[PDB]
Amino acid sequence: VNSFSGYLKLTDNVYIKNADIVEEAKKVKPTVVVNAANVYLKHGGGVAGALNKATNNAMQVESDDYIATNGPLKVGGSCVLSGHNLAKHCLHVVGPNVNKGEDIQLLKSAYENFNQHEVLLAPLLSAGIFGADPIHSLRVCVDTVRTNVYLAVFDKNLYDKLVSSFL
Ligand SMILES: C[C@@H](O)[C@H](CO)Nc1ncnc2[nH]ccc12
Ligand SMILES: [Cl-]
Repeated sequence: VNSFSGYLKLTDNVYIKNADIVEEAKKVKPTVVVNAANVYLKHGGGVAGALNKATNNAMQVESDDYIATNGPLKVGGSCVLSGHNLAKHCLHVVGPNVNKGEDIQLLKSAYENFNQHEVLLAPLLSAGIFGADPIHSLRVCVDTVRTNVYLAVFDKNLYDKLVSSFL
């Protein structure tokens, strides 16, 4: 039993809700919140910009030190950093950005990072401003993640579309 509330159950381990991931994280304070990161951990817009803003830019400061030490992530890769005031940990995961020409096949690799954590709050990877089809992202999530994932979909219209089309 966990403290996530109001989610629709899609499969044994995948759940979905129309919600602002920032407000969800502030309420639940999960062990792991997933950020829709880029390889430079530059949290400018979309989920990343919103999460970072909610940390008063502390996420960006921590991320800049991470990059200065380790260099960029790989597309499909991840790193674990602090969750600041939002969660215990933030799993920064880089899905392919279609608006950059990156290989959508890497979306499965991106979701594989979730399997290293028993429970996560997360967005749909490569959706939104990353330019991939969210219906496809949800399908890859369900077919790749085996741990317990609570998906927050900001757009109510898209949420209704994802549920009604879910196979
Ligand atoms: C891009 C997809 O992940 C989804 C599409 O609606 N975007 C979001 N989902 C949840 N919380 C969010 N906070 C800011 C953006 C956002
Ligand atoms: Cl977005």
